[PDB]
Amino acid sequence: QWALEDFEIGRPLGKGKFGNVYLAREKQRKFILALKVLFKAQLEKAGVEHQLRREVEIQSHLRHPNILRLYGYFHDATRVYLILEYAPLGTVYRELQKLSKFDEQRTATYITELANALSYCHSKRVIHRDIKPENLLLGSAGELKIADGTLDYLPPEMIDEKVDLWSLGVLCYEFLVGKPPFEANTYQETYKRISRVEFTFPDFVTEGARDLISRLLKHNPSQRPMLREVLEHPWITANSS
Ligand SMILES: Nc1ncnc2c1ncn2[C@@H]1O[C@H](COP(=O)(O)OP(=O)(O)O)[C@@H](O)[C@H]1O
Ligand SMILES: Nc1ncnc2c1ncn2[C@@H]1O[C@H](COP(=O)(O)OP(=O)(O)O)[C@@H](O)[C@H]1O
Ligand SMILES: Nc1ncnc2c1ncn2[C@@H]1O[C@H](COP(=O)(O)OP(=O)(O)O)[C@@H](O)[C@H]1O
Repeated sequence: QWALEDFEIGRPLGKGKFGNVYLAREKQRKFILALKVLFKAQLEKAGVEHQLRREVEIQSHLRHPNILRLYGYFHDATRVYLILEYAPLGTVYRELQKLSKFDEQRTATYITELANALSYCHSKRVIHRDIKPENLLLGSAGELKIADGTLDYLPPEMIDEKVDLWSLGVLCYEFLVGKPPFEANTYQETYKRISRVEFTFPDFVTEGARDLISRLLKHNPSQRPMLREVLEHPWITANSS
């Protein structure tokens, strides 16, 4: 029976495409959470109010340490309110900006956590479209949380479960190098690069990391690893917390 007056609103955690995210405490049970406020005008505009109900339904029923929890939601005439797990350390994206690249241990760890979340998702017949750093939040103890321009993160085949592994390979590269592997001056250039799987490695990328990324960034989906092969990859196990 949720309503706005059920919450004490605190400082804005960030602005999104369709509204603001606020720190908020539930007066009743005194839960801490992130109150995400979406404007229906702006959702109807972008034509996203459809996909929103869907995405909300699915995300309600995921329970996993590395997937951001959606506790509830509600609305009024003008806006939709999403009651979200509060992630106190911000986005992986902004952490990539603060730091410039991630070290191997940090990178291996995120990928591990990412692969578990996706393994869990696959076990529920749920598939992501793209996992970008902006879509990843960090928990109180630095744990990764999937929250869910865009070109950069799309597989050649979108331009099957196997999409989520191209995603891992894009992220793994971005984490280590500081830029996405297919980054180019225009849309058309980026389209070609992704389409032909054209990436190169800077010298500091070690042999193990190159091997994993290369296995993940395979143009043809059937040749991409199983999530389990990622988890057990020698470079992963060598560097993951
Ligand atoms: N659960 C959360 N915990 C902490 N901060 C959040 C949470 N959700 C969103 N934010 C903050 O709000 C910012 C933008 O919100 P969001 O609406 O998710 O962006 P978009 O809709 O553009 O993907 C994020 O960069 C993040 O800092
Ligand atoms: N940290 C939290 N902040 C806000 N709401 C929460 C929090 N933890 C749980 N809830 C709320 O409590 C309800 C159920 O409690 P929860 O522990 O998430 O479920 P369960 O006990 O079944 O695992 C949810 O509908 C959600 O709204
Ligand atoms: N009363 C409160 N007001 C504002 N923020 C709070 C409050 N209580 C806890 N927090 C913050 O919410 C986050 C999660 O709280 P909690 O789960 O108790 O911390 P942790 O998970 O680190 O033990 C932490 O960043 C914490 O500092």
